[PDB]
Amino acid sequence: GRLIYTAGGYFRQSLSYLEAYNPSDGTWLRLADLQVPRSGLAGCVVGGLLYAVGGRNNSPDGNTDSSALDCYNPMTNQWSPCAPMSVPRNRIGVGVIDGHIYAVGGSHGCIHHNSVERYEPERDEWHLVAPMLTRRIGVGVAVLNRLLYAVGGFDGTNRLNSAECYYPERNEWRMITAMNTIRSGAGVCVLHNCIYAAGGYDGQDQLNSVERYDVATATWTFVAPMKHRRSALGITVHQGRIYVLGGYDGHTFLDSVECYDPDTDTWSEVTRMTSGRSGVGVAVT
Ligand SMILES: CC(=O)N1CCC[C@H]1C(=O)N[C@@H]1COC(=O)c2cccc(-c3cccc4nonc34)c2CSC[C@H](C(=O)N(C)C)NC1=O
Ligand SMILES: [Cl-]
Repeated sequence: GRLIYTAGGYFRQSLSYLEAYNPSDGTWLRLADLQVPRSGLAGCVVGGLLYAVGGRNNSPDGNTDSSALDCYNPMTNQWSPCAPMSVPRNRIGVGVIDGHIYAVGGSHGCIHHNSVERYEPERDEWHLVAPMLTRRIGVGVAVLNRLLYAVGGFDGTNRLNSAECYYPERNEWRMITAMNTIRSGAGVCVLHNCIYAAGGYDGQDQLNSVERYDVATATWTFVAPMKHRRSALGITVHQGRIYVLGGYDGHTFLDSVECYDPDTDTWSEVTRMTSGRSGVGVAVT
């Protein structure tokens, strides 16, 4: 029994929602709210615990970038604060290698980070690792072959189609083949040994196109596009399928949840979130 969790997001302001979707029966669970609202955060799971990393709290009274790391226990329905990151990281990308959380890029006011840091739950400590070759906010992150890939994003001046790879044993970054499309705020995940980059923003329009990276051929190829154009979407993999949750299409905050079946190369709307939102953190446990 595994659930798709969605934490935070944005609709008029940053949200505290923590909701879980059960793909087997189509039900939505309303769980304990985040202590501090956040959009542009990322979610991940380590040892059956859900983590909400970074983001920013946008309120009609003012905005605050977050360096926070919070931990949710599904068995207790409780959030617990963890050690914060060295810097606030809004529009962050996160990846897990060997139970260690990597917080990648993101922004803090006028600063677009290339810095990357790693959290060890067993010690409750963050330590900086080698920074990326490019500053990246709205970066998609995927873990494949025990390497951490940072895909697309925005460097402060340009929207990116470039992507790079981190080798944890060597503590170094290398540029890989660039995507066909410039994407900032895309959903990046790994399914069947491929990295998928779905949606995002190319500097002019929100995208519905989806491309996947094959490591053996080192090429990015387009697969079937989503029904809705979306940036700042949440993304996850559950039982061999890709799930995209919410986002922003340029005017509307989507409640649509689409599901990609790699066998048929088709997307279908499987459910709707309880309300439309963008910039959510998503994870499965
Ligand atoms: C104009 C503007 O940016 N806004 C003014 C008030 C604050 C702020 C505001 O509305 N943000 C909320 C939240 O959204 C996210 O959390 C969020 C999270 C993760 C990634 C991204 C993202 C998408 C596309 C390219 C990106 N390159 O880097 N990150 C990218 C976003 C922003 S989606 C764009 C939409 C917007 O511009 N509106 C006007 C509503 N923004 C949002 O939905
Ligand atoms: Cl924002």
